[PDB]
Amino acid sequence: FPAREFQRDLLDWFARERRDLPWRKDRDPYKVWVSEVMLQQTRYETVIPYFEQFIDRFPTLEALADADEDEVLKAWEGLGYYSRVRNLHAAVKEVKTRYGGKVPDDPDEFSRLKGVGPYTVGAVLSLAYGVPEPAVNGNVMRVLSRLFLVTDDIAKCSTRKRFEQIVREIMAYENPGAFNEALIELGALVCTPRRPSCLLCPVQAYCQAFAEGVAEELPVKM
DNA sequence: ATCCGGTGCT
DNA sequence: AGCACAGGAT
Ligand code: SF4
Ligand SMILES: [Ca+2]
Ligand SMILES: [Ca+2]
Repeated sequence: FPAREFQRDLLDWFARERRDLPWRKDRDPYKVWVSEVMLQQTRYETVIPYFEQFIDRFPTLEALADADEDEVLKAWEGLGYYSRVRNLHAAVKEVKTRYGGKVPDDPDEFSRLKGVGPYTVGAVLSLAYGVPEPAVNGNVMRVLSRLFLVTDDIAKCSTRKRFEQIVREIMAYENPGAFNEALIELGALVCTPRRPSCLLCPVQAYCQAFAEGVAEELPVKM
């Protein structure tokens, strides 16, 4: 697989099209982490006002940790999934007491926190710290299942481990953050659930599902 | 190594 | 009412 050329074409694309969303203003692990929790449940158009107001109320991780839960829940009002923000609250309290207020940059450590799974680990540590971990969410599973014609149930751990391995193989290690972002952005903008925009896709030349005319049938879920 | 749940949509 | 989504789940 021509990894170097693929990276070129994907990142050249991403440099052109990258959206300057609010959570892309800096590489604060705390802000990145908050945006990822919000975006796991809710579309980005809705997330935009909530994120800006949440951070305004809680500018730092210690600010969040120090807040009463009632305050946290009120800030979350409208997003739903209240138990997810309670878990976020718990996790940042642990970060403050145990990790001196700094989001741990070791994957195994960060993963030990309540609510923090493989995607959240990879997304935060690669976007904020440049740690070359995969950040495989639904978008990325869709993109990769198409590029490499993966027909296995994406609900399975074995399928997700295969996606991770693919990423570790093809990742641009000179910038794992931009690489992971670009895969996610591709799935947001171009390689969409229905009717992906293959005629405008920067990595069309590499895509097995397009070559086989079966993009719309991917990913497989059961 | 999952399979669960809160949510939106219909 | 049933269904799809989307990640973490221990
Ligand atoms: S060519 Fe079509 S299916 Fe293949 S990656 Fe690009 S958008 Fe997705
Ligand atoms: Ca974990
Ligand atoms: Ca099974």
